[PDB]
Amino acid sequence: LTEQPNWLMQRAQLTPERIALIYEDQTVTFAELFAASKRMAEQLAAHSVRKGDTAAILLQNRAEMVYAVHACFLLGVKAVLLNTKLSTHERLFQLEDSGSGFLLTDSSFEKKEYEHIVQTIDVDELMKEAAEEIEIEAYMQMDATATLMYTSKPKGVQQTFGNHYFSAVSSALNLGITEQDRWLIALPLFHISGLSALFKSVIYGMTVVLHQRFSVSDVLHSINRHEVTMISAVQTMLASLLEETNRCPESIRCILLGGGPAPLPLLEECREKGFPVFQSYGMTETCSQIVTLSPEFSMEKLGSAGKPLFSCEIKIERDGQVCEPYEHGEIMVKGPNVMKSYFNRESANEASFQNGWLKTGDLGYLDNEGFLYVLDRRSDLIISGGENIYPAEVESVLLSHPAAEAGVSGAEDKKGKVPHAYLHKPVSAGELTDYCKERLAKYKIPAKFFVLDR
Amino acid sequence: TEQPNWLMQRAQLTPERIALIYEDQTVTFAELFAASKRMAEQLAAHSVRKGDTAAILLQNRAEMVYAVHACFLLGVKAVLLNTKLSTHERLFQLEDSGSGFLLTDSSFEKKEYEHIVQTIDVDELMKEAAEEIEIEAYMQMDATATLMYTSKPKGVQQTFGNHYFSAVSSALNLGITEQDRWLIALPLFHISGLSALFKSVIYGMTVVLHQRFSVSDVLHSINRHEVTMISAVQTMLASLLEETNRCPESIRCILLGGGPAPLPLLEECREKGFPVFQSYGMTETCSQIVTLSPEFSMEKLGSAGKPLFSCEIKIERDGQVCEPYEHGEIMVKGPNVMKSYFNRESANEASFQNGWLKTGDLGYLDNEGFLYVLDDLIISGGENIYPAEVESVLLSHPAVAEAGVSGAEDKVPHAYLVLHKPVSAGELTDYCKERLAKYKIPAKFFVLDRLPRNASNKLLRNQLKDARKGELL
Ligand SMILES: [Ca+2]
Repeated sequence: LTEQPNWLMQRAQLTPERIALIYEDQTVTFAELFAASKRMAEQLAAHSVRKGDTAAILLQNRAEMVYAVHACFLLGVKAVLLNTKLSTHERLFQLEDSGSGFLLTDSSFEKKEYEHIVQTIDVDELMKEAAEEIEIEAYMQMDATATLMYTSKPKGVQQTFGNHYFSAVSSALNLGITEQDRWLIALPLFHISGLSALFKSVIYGMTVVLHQRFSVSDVLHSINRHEVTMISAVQTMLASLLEETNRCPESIRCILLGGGPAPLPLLEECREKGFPVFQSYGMTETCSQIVTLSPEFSMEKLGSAGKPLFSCEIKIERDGQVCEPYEHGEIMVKGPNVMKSYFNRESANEASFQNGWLKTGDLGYLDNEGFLYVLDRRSDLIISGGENIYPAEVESVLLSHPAAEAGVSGAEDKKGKVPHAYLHKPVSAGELTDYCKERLAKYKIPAKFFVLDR
Repeated sequence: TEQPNWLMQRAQLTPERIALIYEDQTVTFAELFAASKRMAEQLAAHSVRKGDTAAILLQNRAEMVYAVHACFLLGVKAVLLNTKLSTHERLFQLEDSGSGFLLTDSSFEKKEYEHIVQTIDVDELMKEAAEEIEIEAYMQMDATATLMYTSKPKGVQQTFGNHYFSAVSSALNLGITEQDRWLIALPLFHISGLSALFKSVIYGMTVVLHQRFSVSDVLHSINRHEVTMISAVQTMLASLLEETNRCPESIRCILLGGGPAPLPLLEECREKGFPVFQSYGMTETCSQIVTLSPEFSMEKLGSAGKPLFSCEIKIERDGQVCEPYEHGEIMVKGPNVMKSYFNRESANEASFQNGWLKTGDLGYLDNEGFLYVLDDLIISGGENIYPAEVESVLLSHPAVAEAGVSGAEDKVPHAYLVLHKPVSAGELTDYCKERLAKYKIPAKFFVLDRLPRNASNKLLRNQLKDARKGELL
């Protein structure tokens, strides 16, 4: 159990003419995908890219981005997926820290700004080059780093082939899988939600319908035209889908919702329109979701992330002791999808792992049936009169008020700390206080309110 | 390295889903966990401990499912015994497996094993009070979960990892949905039946369990319980065909065991709408390792299909890979392939080659990568030598009354003869040289008083070497 046949290679052998990828006006079969990825690997090799090297990728959602990721695997190269939305400065830090020798990008980015720290390669230019055929890496080592993905000083998450494989399988056991399934991705492939779908695609033999960005009209048209059954969304995406439909598209059986709990109004709308929304919890460190909540529980387990996927585990601890149901503590996770360690962060690794468990940095609790409730980041915790104040919970309450457009709460000095709130239309301190008192324990109610422009 | 115990986690995730339907009684995953934990507690009370080995001798019933899971929860290796085996065969496997216990019921004669093992009656056992224990919450992926004997029989060590990957790989191949229900009417002590129990807890899928195959009872069950998958052997399938005009409409997959099936069976299945997935695998692979979709059944006669995901097959002769349609030894590799035979280092050394397992069958691939299994006995060579062809030539000699040939390492053929009259090795060699390709000529000649044959009078070539004598020099 140390190595597997390269997923794309085996998938192309098993079902060569099934569709791997739909992008714009293009359909790519698994045979075509393997061929394109092998070709690109040959071209990279001609640019002196070698087994054991590290290559970064800076691209928008494109077919070529999918080729490049798979080409890296076929060469035995670690792929560093870079966030397009960061500053060049931040990008340079990750290039240095990751030890990347190469940057795979295109002319829509400022290539010259990177040419001093890595060999910068334009993918469109590269694909037109001649190159000698090579022998590809026909096996994936399960414990080898496949991708490196930075947190947000950022830490590089080492995601192994094993991690990605077990994420895909556990998700399949949770959601079910059939030959008719097709997954629509309109979020960035450099984030683990999008990236993981590429791996599900070759492992399941499942088509990915790839969009460069989210446009609700384009997505609805694509769902109907390309028989989409699954889709990953954030809340603003789900809100727009709901707004533009009379009912859920008949083919959609799973909407995988990231970005935390859905508000009750949104879930009630999903119920009426038949949107099968799976809420979830996960992170870069767990190679996408590790906990999910089925649609049938969405009303009765309001605010819950759900239960762990098969093979994965969660627990709640406080000072190294395990908590009772409903008792608050740090969320810790364990499973074959969980990262082994951060790249070159000895102290971070030492602090983050306890006996094969990863500490998430999140606080939460389990109910008597084992459903997870995520409360806030441990680091944002505010202590008032010995009681815990979770700013995120207070901010969420305030945000649910029609008019607050934005909200942040911080600890203010007092004699030990009290919550202050920093916030569409005018509203009195009295009205806000009444509102919060209904929804929050007395010590969590903001002592003072401030209105700002942003 | 480790996973949470599958039944424990399944009971935590979906407690109210139905795990087992047996004689129309329903058992939820939560109930299955409770029963298995209680049985484990009752077993510990009878001095069963982590690291022990316990044999199970039962017909299909809910209690047999409890017994397998109870063993896992105690950290006990489970030996699943073929109930059709004779008393002496059972005795051999109990001793060879290192079993300390035998879990059975009053339908078997437990007393005749008590000189080898402590015997436990499962029905008496389940009535008993017993102190609660802490179960083994984790399954070690590399640890032996079950021991299952081949047809000397060899004990196949099947790890938790093996069973897990077999289950996951089959799901990737066949698909899985919350509506699926899998009917099992063949023995749970065979790997096809046993593997359904692990699919059950890992997928969270209902198994409809029959004590035995009765065709009318199985048809009624398929209709009543909306069965979508079923495991069968050829005799089973033939009976289903005879009792229907069209396949029951809920069935989406009939997983047929035992390798490629005969054309007339396949043709009638197609006509009647039976979706037969052919397959090939073994105890050593923890169930199927290749499968063939129904739409290929008539067009790829003799094929068992393509490898499950993560799994590999190759055709080899003398370490050389074979071209398409070229015959060679079928060899397999994957996370579902067994650890090793238990306490049988000779068989391990003979069966494995650079990490691949030799199946002992010959086959070939077509152009599209589909595996065909040939219906033997032969030696290579590195060409082919049918011992029967060499034996036929030797037999035709006037001084030779009987001949047997087997492979030896000098890989060459050796001959074993019963003679009417004396004849020299030189003469026999030349006699063969005139009638046979040069790599088919026996390198050594032995003169025996008789040749070993089985009850059907077939020559047992594997026994010739040990019987060697009267070498012609
Ligand atoms: Ca003769």
